[PDB]
Amino acid sequence: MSIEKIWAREILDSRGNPTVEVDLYTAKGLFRAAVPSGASTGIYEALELRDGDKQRYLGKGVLKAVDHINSTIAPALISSGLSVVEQEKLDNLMLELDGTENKSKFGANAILGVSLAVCKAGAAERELPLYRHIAQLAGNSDLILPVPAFNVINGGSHAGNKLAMQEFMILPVGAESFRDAMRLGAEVYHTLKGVIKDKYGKDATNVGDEGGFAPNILENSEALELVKEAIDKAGYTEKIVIGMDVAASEFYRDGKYDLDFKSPTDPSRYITGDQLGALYQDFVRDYPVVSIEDPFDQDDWAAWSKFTANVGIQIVGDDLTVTNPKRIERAVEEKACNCLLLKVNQIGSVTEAIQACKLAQENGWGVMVSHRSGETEDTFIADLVVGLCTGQIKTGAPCRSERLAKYNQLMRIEEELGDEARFAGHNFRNPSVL
Amino acid sequence: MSIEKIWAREILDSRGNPTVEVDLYTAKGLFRAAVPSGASTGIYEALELRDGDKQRYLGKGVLKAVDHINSTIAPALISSGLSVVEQEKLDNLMLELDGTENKSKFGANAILGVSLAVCKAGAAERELPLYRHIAQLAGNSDLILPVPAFNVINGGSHAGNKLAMQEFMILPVGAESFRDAMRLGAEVYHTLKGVIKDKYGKDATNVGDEGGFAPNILENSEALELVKEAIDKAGYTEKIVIGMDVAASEFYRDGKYDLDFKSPTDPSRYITGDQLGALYQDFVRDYPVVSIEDPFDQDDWAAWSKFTANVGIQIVGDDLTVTNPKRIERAVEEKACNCLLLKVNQIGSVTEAIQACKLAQENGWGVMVSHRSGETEDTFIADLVVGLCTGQIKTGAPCRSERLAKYNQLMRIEEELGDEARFAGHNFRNPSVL
Ligand SMILES: [Cl-]
Ligand SMILES: [Cl-]
Ligand SMILES: [Mg+2]
Ligand SMILES: [Mg+2]
Repeated sequence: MSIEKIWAREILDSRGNPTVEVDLYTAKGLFRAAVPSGASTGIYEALELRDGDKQRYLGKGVLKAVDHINSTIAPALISSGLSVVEQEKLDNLMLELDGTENKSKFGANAILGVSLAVCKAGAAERELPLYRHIAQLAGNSDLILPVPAFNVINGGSHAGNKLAMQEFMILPVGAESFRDAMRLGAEVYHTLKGVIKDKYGKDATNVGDEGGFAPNILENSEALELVKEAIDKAGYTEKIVIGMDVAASEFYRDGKYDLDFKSPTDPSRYITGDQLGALYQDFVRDYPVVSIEDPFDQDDWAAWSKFTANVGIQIVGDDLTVTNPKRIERAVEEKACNCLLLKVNQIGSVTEAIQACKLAQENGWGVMVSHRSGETEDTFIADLVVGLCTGQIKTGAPCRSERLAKYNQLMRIEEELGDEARFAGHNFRNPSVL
Repeated sequence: MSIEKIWAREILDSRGNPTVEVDLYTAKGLFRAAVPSGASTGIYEALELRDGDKQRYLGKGVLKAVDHINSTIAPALISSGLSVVEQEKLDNLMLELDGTENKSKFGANAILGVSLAVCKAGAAERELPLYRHIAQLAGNSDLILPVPAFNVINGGSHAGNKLAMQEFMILPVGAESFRDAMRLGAEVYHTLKGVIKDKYGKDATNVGDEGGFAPNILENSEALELVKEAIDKAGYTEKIVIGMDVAASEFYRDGKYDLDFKSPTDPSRYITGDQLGALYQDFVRDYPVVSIEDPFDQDDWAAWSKFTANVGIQIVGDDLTVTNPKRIERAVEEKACNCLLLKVNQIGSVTEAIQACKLAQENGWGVMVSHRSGETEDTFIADLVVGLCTGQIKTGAPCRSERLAKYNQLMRIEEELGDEARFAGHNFRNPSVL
C-alpha cells in the first residue's frame, strides 16, 4: 500500500566515511537499506552528493543528501499514493523530481537509498523474498546462484605495492554449490595468507579495503603465480579459475601503459596496447585467466575492440561503461567487451540497474554484479544477483563482514531455494542454459 | 509465546572462518543472531565446539554445534512451551541439557546462538526495542550510551611488527554525543593513516583483524606518541584519551615479561612485574592513558593487586577474568582490577552475561562490553551495552563493517532515544551517576 514514513540518516561505511541509510515505513513495518561509496565527480556516472565541509569528515559528509530525502523526497513519494510494489513508477517519479541527467541535485546516493528501501518494502508487500520480487521486476522465473569472484591480491592505486594491476580474483567455477564455492574460496584465501606470510614476512598479511592481501610485488606474473600456487596448495587446481581487474586507466601515461607507475615518471618502461595484449595472451596461456576487467583505458576503444575479437575469454567493462546505458550502447556496436560490471550506485536506481542488465543480456553480454570499495553491512546486491540471474558477483575477499554479509546472504538464499537452487558453475557467463 | 522453529546454519565470520547462525521463529516472525569467534580450548572460559575436520576449513567448521542446535536443543525448547520472554528459564534449560560447566559438549557457540535469538524474540514479544528488553532483564531503567574505544594501533600476537603490547585505543570522552564520538574517532583514525603513510610508507596503511594499523615499530612508547600525534593533528587533544590492551599473558614466560618477544629468545632482556609496572607509570604520566587491560599475566595476581592499588586509572580484566563469575569473585576479593571486560561468548549465555555484569557493577567495577577478533554482521552487543548501562564498549576501529555495524547501530539507538539519550562522556567508568 502507501508509504507511511521515510526517515534517512548518516552512517559510516566500511572505511569510516559517511554514507546514506534510508528507513522506509509501510503498514508491514520498517525497511532499511544503505548505499555504498561512489564518486561525486565524473562525466558519465551518476554522482553522489557530498557536503564538502572540510571541517567535518574532511568534506565527505552526506548531510545534504540525507536532508533531500527527509524534507523533499519523502513527502513526494508519500503524496503519490503509489504502492511500494510499483518500483518503476516510484523510481521515475524521483528521477523527474531530481530533474538532472546524473542525479546531481539530490545525489545518486540519496536517490538509490530510497530506491533500495522501496524494493525491500515492495517485496514484503508481495509476500516474496527480495530476490524473487526482483526476478519478477526483471521478467525472470528460473533463479540461479552466482559464481563468486574473490579479490585476493590487490595492486594499482589500491595498495602501496608497485603492482600496477588492481585486482587478482579467484572463481570457484568447479564447486558443487554456492555454499561449496564459499569453502573453496575461503580455504584458498587462508592458504594464500600462509604463502604470503612465509615468502614475504608476517607483516605482509594485512588486508586492503575489500579484504585482499597487498604484498610488495612489482610484477603481475608473480601475483598470478602466487594465486596459482595457493589454488594448487589447497588442491583445487581445476575447480578454481582466476579473474582480473586491471584498471588500466590508472596507469595510462603518455599514450602508453606504465606498469611501474608508482615510480618517478620515466619513459623507459611504457609499452603500447598491442604489446600489453601480448602480456595478456601470455597470462591467459600460462594461467587460468578467464576474465579481465579494464584491460585498456576508458577511451582507448581501438585496443578494446581489437582485443575482444582476438580473444575468447570474458572482457568486462567497468570504467568505460560506468553502468551507463548509452555508453554501453557504444561498447556493444564497437564490440569493445562482452561483459558489464553492474555497480547499482553508478546508475542510481533499481529500475535503471535492471534495465541496464537486461540491455546487456539481450545482446549476449555477461553481467557481473559488483560491490564498491566503500561498502556497508547492507546485503541488497546478494538478492539482486539472484533475481537478475547474472551468474557472477564480485563483492570482496572472504574477509571483512561488509563482504561476507553478501556471501552469507547468498548462502541463505541457496538454502531457502532448496532443490530449485542452481549454481552457475562453468556457465557463469550464460547461466540461461541451465 | 512458544517457539515455533529454531534452525541453525554455518556462516563465515569476518576472518573467513565458519561460525554459528541461529534463526528462531515465533508467531511474530524470524529472529536471527550470529556468534563471534571464541576459543575451543581453555581452563576457565566457555569453549566453542569446532569440528576438527582438517580437510574442511582447516578444522574450523561448526557443523557439530549446528547439529546440536537443530537436533537436540531446538526440539527441547519448543517442547517446553516456554514463552520467549523467559530468558532465564530457556538459558537454564539449555545449560542442563548440555550438562557441562564450560559448555564443552554442545559448544558455547551453539548455546549462545540460541540464547541471543531467544532474546531478540523476547523483546518483540514485549513490544520493546532489544536494548530496552535487556534493561528489564537486568533490572535497569535509565539507559546510557557508551564511550567508544577504537582500536587504532596493533602489536602483540596478531601483528607482524616487533611491538609487544596488543592494542592502543582512542576514547572520545569529551564528545557531545555518541554520533559526535563516531565523528571524532573516524577523523582521528583517518588522520593517523596519513601520519603512518608519511612516516613509514604507503605499504604500512593496511589493517588487521580489528581494523587498526600495524606499523613496524618496536617501542611501545612510539605507538603512544603516534596516537597522541594523530589526536593533536585532528585538533581533538582536549576530547580524546587513550586506552591500552597490553595482553601481558602473551609475553609472560617463566616469571618475567619479554617486551622483545616475537624475536630471537633471550632471557636476559626479561623484566619483572615491578619493572613492568614502572613502565606503565611512565606511560600514564607522559600520555593521556586512562585505561589498561591485562597489565599482567592471567595468574600474576600479586602484580595486579599491587598495581591497581598504586594507580588511579581504569584497570581492565580480560584474560584475568575471562567473563567467568568465579574468577571475577576472586578478582573482586583481591582487588586485582576495577573493570570487567564482558565477552558474551566467553560466558555463553545472555542470562549469565547479565549476571556477570551485575556482579561487577555491584562491587563498584566498570564494565566494558567487547567484540571478538572474529566478528559477524550481528549487532547484538550494541543493544547490550546500552541495556546494561555500561558506559564503555570496544568493538573495533571505525573500519571494517563487522565493527561499524555495532557503531552505526548505537547511532540508531541514540536517535531513537531522542531527548532521553545520555552520553557517558567522562563518566564512562561510573555511568550510574548520570
Ligand atoms: Cl570502486
Ligand atoms: Cl579475541
Ligand atoms: Mg574495476
Ligand atoms: Mg584483550
